[PDB]
Amino acid sequence: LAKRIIASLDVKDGRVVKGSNFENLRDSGDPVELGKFYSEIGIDELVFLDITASVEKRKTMLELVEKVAEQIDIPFTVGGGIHDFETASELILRGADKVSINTAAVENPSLITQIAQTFGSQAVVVAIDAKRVDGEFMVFTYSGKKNTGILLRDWVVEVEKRGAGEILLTSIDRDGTKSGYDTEMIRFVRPLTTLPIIASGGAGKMEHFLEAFLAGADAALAASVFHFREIDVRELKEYLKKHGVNVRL
Repeated sequence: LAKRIIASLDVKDGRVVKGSNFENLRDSGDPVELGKFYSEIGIDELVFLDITASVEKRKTMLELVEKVAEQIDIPFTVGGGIHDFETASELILRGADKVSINTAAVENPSLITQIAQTFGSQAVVVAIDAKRVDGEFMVFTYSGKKNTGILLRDWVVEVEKRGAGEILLTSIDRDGTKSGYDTEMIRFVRPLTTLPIIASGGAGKMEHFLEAFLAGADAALAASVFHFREIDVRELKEYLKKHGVNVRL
């Protein structure tokens, strides 16, 4: 089973939030240059998550996609506040391979199908943010602010039924902690769907990626371990290949 290593870049007003530690770059806070670097050193795909204001957001994301497409050959996903078909369509047409939708998909699950009918299921990444609440995995929207009362188990099944192509599964319980991927959550979701699962949140060291792939993740997404150079992408891939993980070398 082929596995993917994906870098996540949080972006705002066209800048990498909290930048990176790559002194070899002209602008270590330029997401286009940083993304290009990652593609040259072995990252398999990129994910850009935009948290721009709201007034310049739409134009800022379309500019990002245009500049990224000029410079990067590997697939990339854009997400963050994509609320309808026309917004998703413009971003894909401007150059993005995939869009990530979360809040708007929960509030209008037909949006999944709408984008998929024009761009294919493979262009639709449904980002699911989940957290343990009173012993159940619950789905959260609005960057973790709202417990929807929807069970992770039910939403995963519905997401596939609606025609999504991939699930970007973020554990709120682990995101940012460097303590490891939420392998219990990944293993909970794995038998419920045939879709590729991108594991997200908690990456701290190379062994965490092995654990995530054993749990059934098809891809492992991380941000700070890469930006702050705590894990080298090539060393990570050689480590994973050494222990039987089918990564692309």
